[PDB]
Amino acid sequence: EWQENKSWNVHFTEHKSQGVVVLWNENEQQGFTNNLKRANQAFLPASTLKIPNSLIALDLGVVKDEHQVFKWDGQTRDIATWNRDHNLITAMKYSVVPVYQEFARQIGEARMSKMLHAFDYGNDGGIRISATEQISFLRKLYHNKLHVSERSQRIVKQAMLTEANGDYIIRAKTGYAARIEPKIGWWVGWVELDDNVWFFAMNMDMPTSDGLGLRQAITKEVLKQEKIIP
Amino acid sequence: EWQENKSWNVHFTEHKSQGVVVLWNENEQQGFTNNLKRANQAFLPASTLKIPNSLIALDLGVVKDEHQVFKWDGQTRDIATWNRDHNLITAMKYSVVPVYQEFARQIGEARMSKMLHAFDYGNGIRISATEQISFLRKLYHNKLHVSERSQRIVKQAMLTEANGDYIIRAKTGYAARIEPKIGWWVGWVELDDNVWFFAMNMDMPTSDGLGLRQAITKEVLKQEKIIP
Ligand SMILES: *C(=O)[C@@H](NC(=O)/C(=N\OC(C)(C)C(=O)O)c1csc(N)n1)[C@@H]1NC(C(=O)O)=C(C[n+]2ccccc2)CS1
Ligand SMILES: [Cl-]
Repeated sequence: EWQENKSWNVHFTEHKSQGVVVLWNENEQQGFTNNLKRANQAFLPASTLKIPNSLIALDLGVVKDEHQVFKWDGQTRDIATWNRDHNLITAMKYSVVPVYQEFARQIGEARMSKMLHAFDYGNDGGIRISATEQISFLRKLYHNKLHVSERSQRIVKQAMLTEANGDYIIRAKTGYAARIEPKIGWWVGWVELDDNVWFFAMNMDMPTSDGLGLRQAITKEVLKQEKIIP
Repeated sequence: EWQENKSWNVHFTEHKSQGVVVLWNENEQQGFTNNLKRANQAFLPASTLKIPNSLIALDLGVVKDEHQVFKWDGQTRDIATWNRDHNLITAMKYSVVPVYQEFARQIGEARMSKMLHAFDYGNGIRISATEQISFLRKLYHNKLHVSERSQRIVKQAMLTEANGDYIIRAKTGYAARIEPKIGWWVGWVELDDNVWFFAMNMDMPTSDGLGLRQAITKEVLKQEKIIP
């Protein structure tokens, strides 16, 4: 069901990196990857977990809507985009750790773990997901099949909006797990075409911060190779 | 409250076109046009009516959701992108008039008018560029008399363009039957901490000029520090 495409490995080596790319054809329901064992290999979700978190914040009423403002606490941090007020949409955009940590605290770990367990997500982070596992969660979200309000899922799906043009829409989330060796960077989401939807999940070795861009770059070189995007 | 930046006219003349652009700064509650007269002049809404039409079709349940397929009837119409199955999102993107006609037949002229009159839309049905903004501002704010789900899903279906700088939600109109033949573009642009509603119409002497609807608008957004 998951075909392997060695020919994708050149994109990682051309950028002198290692990683995995997992595609899912929704109409056909075939998976495609450059490496299965790493595809099914589980890592920390670092910020790709702000997706299910936002669902729980919303569905439990920690977040009224995407317009509600979460003021700055006044503490200058070392990411300047973090030193401002935010709503769920901007907080997702700049991955504002301080904001989502104030969700995790108004919500409690007990509900978190049980709620994330209902999502069938994993198993401070707290859990471990593989790219393949990351795509099965994404498809549930796409189809409003998680057991929370459709309002929650539609709001999160709006906040995942990364890029849209006359040819496709991308809804995704970046991550970077950089507390445990290996440090590894995530990009999971999907690309919406006129008559099909391609899910993807990629992760790769990220010892620096300087290669984060390759997360999207290497993924987009695959989607061109497969003629998915022009 | 409504101001005239006449300097925008160079953008119409530069393509030897004539039209109006109407911008509404949301945070500042102040609006801008290149032509006070033509801004408030009423025109057929032609394809910009698909926004309220979609609202009504969703909120009465004729369309279950943005995924539901409306199969192509089989008539090879002139416009190629119509000749295929669509859903609410692709129907809106390609302005698929026959898909929406089946909506109408389903809903009835009666419920369609009543609702459209609960949206405070038109005045044979006409709407000015400034009037489009008032309606859009109520959709953006989820304040029209239809469910919230309805208004969200339509706002998803209007998505046109998005990057890390801005998001644009809009609908085009092309009207020819009576004169003049005019083009529409109405929508808003979602900034980090503001939103900018816009409604433009213009003279569409030829069909070729269709892309000048977005082009002339963006030159005004670009000229206004709204987009880069
Ligand atoms: C909405 O604007 C739709 N307009 C029409 O279908 C046409 N006229 O609408 C009239 C009758 C004027 C009205 O008052 O409603 C029409 C069909 S053919 C023609 N010369 N005028 C569709 N809107 C759009 C658009 O905004 O661009 C179209 C996209 N398009 C146009 C030409 C070629 C390919 C694609 C189709 S019409
Ligand atoms: Cl959206």
